[PDB]
Amino acid sequence: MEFSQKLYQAAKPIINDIYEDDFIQKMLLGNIQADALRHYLQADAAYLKEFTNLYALLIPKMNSMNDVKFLVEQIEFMVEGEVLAHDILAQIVGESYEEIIKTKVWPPSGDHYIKHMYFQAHSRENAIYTIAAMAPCPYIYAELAKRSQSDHKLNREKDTAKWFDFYSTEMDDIINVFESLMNKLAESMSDKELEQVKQVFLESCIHERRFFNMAMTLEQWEFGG
Amino acid sequence: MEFSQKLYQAAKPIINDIYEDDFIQKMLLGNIQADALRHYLQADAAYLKEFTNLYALLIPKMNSMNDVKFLVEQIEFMVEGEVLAHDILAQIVGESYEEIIKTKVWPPSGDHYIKHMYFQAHSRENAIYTIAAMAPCPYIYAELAKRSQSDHKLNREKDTAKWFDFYSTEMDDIINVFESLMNKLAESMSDKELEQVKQVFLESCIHERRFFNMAMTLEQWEFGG
Amino acid sequence: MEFSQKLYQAAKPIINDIYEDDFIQKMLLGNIQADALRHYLQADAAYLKEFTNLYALLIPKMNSMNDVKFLVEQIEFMVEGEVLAHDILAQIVGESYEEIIKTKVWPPSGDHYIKHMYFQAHSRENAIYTIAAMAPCPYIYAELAKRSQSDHKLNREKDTAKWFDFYSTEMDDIINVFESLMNKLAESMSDKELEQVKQVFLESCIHERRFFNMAMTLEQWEFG
Amino acid sequence: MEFSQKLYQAAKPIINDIYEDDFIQKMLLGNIQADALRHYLQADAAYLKEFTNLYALLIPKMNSMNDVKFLVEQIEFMVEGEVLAHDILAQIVGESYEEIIKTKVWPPSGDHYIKHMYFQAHSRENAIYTIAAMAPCPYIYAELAKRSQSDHKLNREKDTAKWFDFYSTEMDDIINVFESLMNKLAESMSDKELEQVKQVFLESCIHERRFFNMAMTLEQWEFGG
Repeated sequence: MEFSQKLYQAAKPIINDIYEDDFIQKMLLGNIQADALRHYLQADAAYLKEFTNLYALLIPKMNSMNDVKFLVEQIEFMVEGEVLAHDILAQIVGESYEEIIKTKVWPPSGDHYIKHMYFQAHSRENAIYTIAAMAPCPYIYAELAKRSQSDHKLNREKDTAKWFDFYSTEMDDIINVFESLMNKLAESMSDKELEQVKQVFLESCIHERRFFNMAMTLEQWEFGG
Repeated sequence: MEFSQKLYQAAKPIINDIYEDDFIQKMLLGNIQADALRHYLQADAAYLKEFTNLYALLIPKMNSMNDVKFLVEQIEFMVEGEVLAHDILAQIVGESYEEIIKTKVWPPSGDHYIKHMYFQAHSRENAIYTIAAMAPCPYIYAELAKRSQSDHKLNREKDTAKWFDFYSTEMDDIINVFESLMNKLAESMSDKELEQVKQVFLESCIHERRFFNMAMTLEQWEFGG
Repeated sequence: MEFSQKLYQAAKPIINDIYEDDFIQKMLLGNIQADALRHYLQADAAYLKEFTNLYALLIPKMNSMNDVKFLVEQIEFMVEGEVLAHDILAQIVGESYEEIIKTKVWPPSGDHYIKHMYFQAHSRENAIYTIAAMAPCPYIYAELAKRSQSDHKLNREKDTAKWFDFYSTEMDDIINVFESLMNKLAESMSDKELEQVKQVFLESCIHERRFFNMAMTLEQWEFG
Repeated sequence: MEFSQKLYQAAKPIINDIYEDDFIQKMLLGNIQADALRHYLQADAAYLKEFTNLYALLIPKMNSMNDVKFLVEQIEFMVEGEVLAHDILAQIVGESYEEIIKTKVWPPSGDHYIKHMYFQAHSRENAIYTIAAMAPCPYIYAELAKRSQSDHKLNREKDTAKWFDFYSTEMDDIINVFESLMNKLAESMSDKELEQVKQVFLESCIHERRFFNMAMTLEQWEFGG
């Protein structure tokens, strides 16, 4: 089949394991406590400028200037603020998004996620490796949202369900762009080369699951005992 | 004086030699040949993708987000593809700009300039070294155009003068941005480091002279001995 | 004090947590399972090529040619074997070393360690970060093994105590080298920068603990 | 024919020009003077460390450990000193090597060459780009020195002949290693990629021609006018 779809098939048991894990399950039935959600926000904000830096590192890896335009736009979007799914999470805790992130966290998981992406952008000439590393989302985020709407255990009464509504639609653009690039780039690559890329993708897929478990566990570096 | 003013000071003897070299001189009188203008644009257009790359690499070196927005504009400006001074040089040869750059050339002088800038981007952590490599591009051009306005040898009947009129104004805004970045970053640096930075800036000055001269001499790699 | 001692002082709680984790405690008593030694040997041999690359990447960052002569020797060392601590460990499983490492393993824990190191080699001009990131390795192994020599729990009637005897001694030259380097580089640096270097150091300390813990827990990527 | 021979055959007209240029000719007759020799020795020493760094950066791009054992050996040889050709040259300037290189110079021609090799080392994942950039150096010297043995203008009464006698032999091992690495690595590559590798190699041949020239002309960065 097509390469990006080969990725999606391998990613199934993980999105499955992410869906049945504690973050998603708890978001689903409305019972998720504002402490876990605080950890998730502070970290996302903390790694913000890293994501910005990765798109810019993608630019010299490009060829078509149409793809460069898009990377500018994604860099543009993040600096331009306006995080909608974040204010829905800000609602559930009941404090503003900006006030929560005045404190920041750099947990061992986010650190592991960020350096996985950076290793690809520093060590690997072909863009597909960086791109495969940043792709597992919002692909994962979208697929979770769609499993939500069909699911009858979904709690629609609370403000947890407005999170799922966001990722069902608004992630779908950049998924296609990443899908185009990866599929286009894989045409000339060998089977051995492509197995690496897939591994890059699936490691990132785990990093998402670990990122949610990080939020739930209030994870940090323990240097003091 | 401010650190960047010491840089301008040092640059004067070179900026002078450039002004007195055949390119600008033959640009002043308006007698310059479509030969050299063709070579000039072709080299410059082949290096278009490379300058887009350099503004991208500077982003992860930027600690201030207003600095990042600036670098973003320069990429957008390069993606939009509006080159005013180039369309001016095109009509003098009498072909459209797209026809001329359909053929590209990649001369030694230009190779050395590019590789100099990439060396900073690639191996130097501090954004001051790359910027200092890039700065003598909009400064020198503005300075020559400003000299030509008070010069009685400037032939105002010829269309070559429109080129000068463009560079006496349109470069001013980006210079000051490079000027503020350089001056800001030099504050925390040892005097010896600044001796390196100054060296980097001065080589670029030299490459500008060499680039112009390459167009006059229709320079290229001769591998055929 | 010197900067490197400041690093050693902060590394203490972590080193203690490592000593009281399962790997060292079971290494002391002799009763450590062969599953874990197996995973430890394979994860360590899979990451060998990476450690080669990191010393190599430190060379352009050096100035002195004596520092270079050192980095060269460590790679010349790594080529050859002289894996005597590992030669000892393979006797405990009862398979030969070469037979064990025929299948390499590539655990998430190691992955995070390696990439943390590489990050320094790739993104930081000054060598001190990449050195800070690799320094916990000899220093931690040394300390734990020094501790074992004053510790009555250690079973000298099992072959596992030969591990500690090796690491009580044979790391000491490379620790001094590293110690010189960090101390000399720190002189010219601000307090803020050294706050980052210390953080890089302590993370590898943590990575060291997770490396051990991973052999114990047979850690791997579960894609299925 | 094997890939490296395609390279060797293309290098011929550039090697012939280098042979006919002033440095080698004056080396031949023995009338080359201390000025140019000193400048050659100074530039060469000044770039040692850099050529040393490059071997190191080939390591992470290496597949097997025997290629690494070689690279280590190269760095091991540069650390230990023992420059036989350089001592032959120092005798002619009538001084000691260590005295001559106490003063160092980094001329434009040298700078361009160095930045050419580093560009390959920083931006190109595949080892073949960096090796092809470094391969012309030993190879050219070998070819030059072998040609002198059949040349009756070779002045056997001056120690300049010992300079050729050395390069006629002592470069062969490393040439052969590089030849094996380039052949092996080329097998997996498209013809289009190989055209770029050939371009790097030939660019390095030209740089060799300019390095000798820079020495005869006492080249330096001219910032003063």
